[PDB]
Amino acid sequence: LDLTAYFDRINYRGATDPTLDVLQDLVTVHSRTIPFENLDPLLGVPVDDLSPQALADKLVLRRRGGYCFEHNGLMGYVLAELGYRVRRFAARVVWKLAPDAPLPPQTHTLLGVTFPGSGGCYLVDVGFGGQTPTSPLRLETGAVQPTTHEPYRLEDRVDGFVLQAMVRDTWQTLYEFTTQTRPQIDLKVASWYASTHPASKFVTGLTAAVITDDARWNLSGRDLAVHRAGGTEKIRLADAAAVVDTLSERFGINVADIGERGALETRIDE
Repeated sequence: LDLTAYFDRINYRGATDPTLDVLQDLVTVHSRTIPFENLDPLLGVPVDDLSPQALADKLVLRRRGGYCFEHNGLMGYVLAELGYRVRRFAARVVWKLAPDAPLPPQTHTLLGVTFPGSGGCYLVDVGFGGQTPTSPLRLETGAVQPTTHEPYRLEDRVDGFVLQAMVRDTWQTLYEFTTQTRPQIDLKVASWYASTHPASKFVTGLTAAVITDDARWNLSGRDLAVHRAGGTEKIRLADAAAVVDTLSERFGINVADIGERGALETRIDE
């Protein structure tokens, strides 16, 4: 909608040319300021409008976060408005196995971005949550790829690729995808399932995350976590008031946009 407002939300000061380094800087500052959160789907408020207006009004004006379709929706509109070429991809999240588990639904979405003189297409994903990649990744298999955090890698699979992160001296598989361009309608169908089906983790529990220079912050219900170089510091928070303070104070979420903060704790206790 209005870049000025998106730039002053995430406080972006830099070039606006469709270059690689602008792509890297936008990703870092985006990740840093707009959290992952599923507070809408949790409280019975689906996500099925993925238009620039809708996504700008929530993540920018209202100072809220959002999940993958909202994040990578908003990033996608921003990169297109700047002169990047944006193709939206669908993905199935297989992180943490099991193989005994059925195939996940395609309820993740990321971006494949090109720009002038680009060396090809770059993967961009600011919507995977705490472990989302923090640097654009050249879309090539095998090659180990440095990021501002851990290094990432893509590997071939039958008709697709898989995205891997180096977490604790283990390559860990995050999700699997194809580079088939997905139209808005199909992302709407997926997000509708993600934010309304009663077995979806985004309807059944609280997940938040935000990323900093030296850490990845994750909240899963009342259990906070910060992944740093020296490992992970965990804490189980006391009451509903502790979790609501954590979202406001440490994830930066405008919880007042969800009604009286004293009226939201009640929902969380459940």
